[PDB]
Amino acid sequence: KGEELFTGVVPILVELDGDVNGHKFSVRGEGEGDATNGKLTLKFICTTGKLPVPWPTLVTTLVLCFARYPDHMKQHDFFKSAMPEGYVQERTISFKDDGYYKTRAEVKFEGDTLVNRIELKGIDFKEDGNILGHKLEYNFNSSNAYITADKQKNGIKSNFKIRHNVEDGSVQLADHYQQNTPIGDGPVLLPDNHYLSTQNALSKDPNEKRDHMVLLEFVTAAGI
Repeated sequence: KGEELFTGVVPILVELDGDVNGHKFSVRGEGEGDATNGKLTLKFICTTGKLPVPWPTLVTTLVLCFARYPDHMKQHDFFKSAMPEGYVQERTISFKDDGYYKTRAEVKFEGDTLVNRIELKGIDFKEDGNILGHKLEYNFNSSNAYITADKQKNGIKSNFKIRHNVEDGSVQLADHYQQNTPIGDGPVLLPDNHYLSTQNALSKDPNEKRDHMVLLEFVTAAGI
């Protein structure tokens, strides 16, 4: 019955509180998702002035319930099945030759709004490296991530890689480890192995003086 909450377009609220090497910050984002088409459009603002890390490093942390699951895979959509009570999403993101993020989020409906509320801690970063030194290009690469059931925890897990282009032509690796567990006691769908394919486009608002990110995302589930 959770899948029936996602017909049409659903408003989204994202709130992130972060601390990276003691540099604290907050992000607020709002937008909407169209699960039928797997389409997300959001705009994010740093509410604490200047974001101390590059915007592309926060894309994955900043709502997989909006993935388009094909009809023959609808029995493998854990994310919608956990709604409206929601799920916890936890990650470790390790930046090669630099520090790492630890994130804990709750994704659930609050009224008619799908909310993603996140806490982030970043540790062991180089003050002069690619992240705290703001040396990453303002763009994003397409990505694929394998999803497997975590039958004991009644949830799912995923390990996948993100590649961030660096201003010197090199590529900054961000290795993601993910696990999701339902918040509620109700039954949920545990999936067979599959993958989620994501396409991203970042842009800026021409008349926006705040530090911000405009994001368009397509997410699609696929079989092998």
